[PDB]
Amino acid sequence: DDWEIPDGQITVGQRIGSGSFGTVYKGKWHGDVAVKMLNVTAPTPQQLQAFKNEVGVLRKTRHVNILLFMGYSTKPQLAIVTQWCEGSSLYHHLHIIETKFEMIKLIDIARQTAQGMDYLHAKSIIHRDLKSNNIFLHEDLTVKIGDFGGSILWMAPEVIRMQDKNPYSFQSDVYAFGIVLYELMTGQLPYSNINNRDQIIFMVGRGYLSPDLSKVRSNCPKAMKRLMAECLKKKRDERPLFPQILASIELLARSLP
Amino acid sequence: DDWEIPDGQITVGQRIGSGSFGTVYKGKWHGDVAVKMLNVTAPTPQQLQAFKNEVGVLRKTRHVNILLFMGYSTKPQLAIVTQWCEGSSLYHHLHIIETKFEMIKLIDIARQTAQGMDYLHAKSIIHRDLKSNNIFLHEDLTVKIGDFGLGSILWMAPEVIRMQDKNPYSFQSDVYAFGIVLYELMTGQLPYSNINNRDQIIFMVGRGYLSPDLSKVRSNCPKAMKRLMAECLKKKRDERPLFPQILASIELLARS
Ligand SMILES: N#Cc1c(Oc2ccc(F)c(NC(=O)Cc3cccc(C(F)(F)F)c3)c2)ccc2nc(NC(=O)C3CC3)sc12
Ligand SMILES: N#Cc1c(Oc2ccc(F)c(NC(=O)Cc3cccc(C(F)(F)F)c3)c2)ccc2nc(NC(=O)C3CC3)sc12
Repeated sequence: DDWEIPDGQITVGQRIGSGSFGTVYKGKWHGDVAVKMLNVTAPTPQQLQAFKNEVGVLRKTRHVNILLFMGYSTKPQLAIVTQWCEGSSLYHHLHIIETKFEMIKLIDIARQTAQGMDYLHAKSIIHRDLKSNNIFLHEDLTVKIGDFGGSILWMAPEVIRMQDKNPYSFQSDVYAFGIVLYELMTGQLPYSNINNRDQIIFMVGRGYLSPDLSKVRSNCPKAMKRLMAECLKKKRDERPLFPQILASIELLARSLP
Repeated sequence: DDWEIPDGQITVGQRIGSGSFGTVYKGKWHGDVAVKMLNVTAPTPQQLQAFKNEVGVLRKTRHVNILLFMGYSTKPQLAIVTQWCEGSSLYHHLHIIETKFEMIKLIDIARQTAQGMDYLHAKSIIHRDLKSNNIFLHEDLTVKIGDFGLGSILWMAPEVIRMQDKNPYSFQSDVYAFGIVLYELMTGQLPYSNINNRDQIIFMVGRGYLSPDLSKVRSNCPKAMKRLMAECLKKKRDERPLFPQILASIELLARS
């Protein structure tokens, strides 16, 4: 197999987001696509490597809850093509336009996000940057995990503390997931009463700060609230893995009207 | 670079349908999945080849309007795993529960079907059995093209019916089938409903004596679309347009 797209097939439309790791456009290639591009003439050795690394990961994935990789181009410039999601990121819903979902729906969104992560961890893919802004709510129904991009609020202590050359683990992604659950159940970002990034870093690293779980919706089930607490445990080893998380959600999910 | 699924991760659930080209079960592998598996002790060389061809083809696809292939196992038995689709086929909507879609959507369904078919043909895949029961309307708003078995004469081009050649299939026979599907969308009906004899339909379509009655299209089906249908249904292969042209024609009247 080979997913190279011949040149002059992709038409590039309106810009969507810009930053030196690439530029994202809405484009046309057998319908609507998203197109990530490097905006330079001659790319560096570090950018070329990371492109092959991104594509190497994406082509290993085929699942409804993961943004569908469609192809790449290098011919005119470096480019990665994916499906074009209609809708909004979770972040956009929760913190910009402030959509208020029914509890039944919030739990579904959670289940799907968990479903997708289960798949990645089964493939030995660690996401490293899961957060509400990299979860799209496709056609207002299906979750698509992607990477639309540091992001401190979703970072586990052992990552914040660094120290270790590789603090990332399935359990770090679980912690990130735990902060997403917090966003879903409270409709808010954590540590909203603190306006200083350095302190948040220092305090989370040291264990003096945790998300305030009393801010959860009144109709958020106890079972869910306990799942949060376990995902957000300050110690890696106590955090559950996605198979158990998934099972957990599905038990309290069916236990509802 | 490989898609094999280790033994015993798939839970085969309820049986959906079963012909001698495999059996389709609803299953569980990282969520709801469809599982088409051969139900035999020991596969024969040409069964083993059909499997490899089907897997070979599915793994060439990554497009929103094509059924998402997820993996295969040969471990306990030969099997192919795809996404599970929610809802029902276009055939079922049009001819069974007789769903009344607005024209806005019928055209949208036409567009998506064309979108996926252009993808296939760009990848050099000829479908060979395009028809409304092979078009799933997923969550009631996305077209998923595939094979949803459990032959089919109403979608066959004249050159296919005649069967003069070892291989009469082309990009243009897929276009004709698409053309018949446009007829279903735009009329709610199967073609040739006034004729109760299968061999006669076979004969006359083959000969050019019979073709779909375009006057049965709904009154608000725009003239561009009737005209488009007519070109897809032409009896000479070479006079039928290819898919980029179809996609372009539909995208034109869509926006207006
Ligand atoms: N921005 C944006 C954007 C978008 O971004 C792209 C585009 C191309 C890409 F290659 C990527 N890269 C990845 O995600 C790859 C990746 C990296 C790390 C881990 C993983 C994994 F999860 F798979 F492990 C995957 C992201 C995609 C669709 C899309 N649709 C939009 N629609 C709207 O805004 C309008 C409707 C309102 S915006 C938009
Ligand atoms: N039957 C079924 C079925 C299903 O079938 C599978 C399963 C595995 C496979 F390998 C295939 N193989 C192909 O499609 C092969 C192919 C041939 C020609 C061209 C092309 C291509 F277009 F891809 F090129 C591909 C088909 C998939 C989902 C699904 N969901 C359902 N839901 C319900 O029953 C309703 C109650 C809710 S039934 C169902």
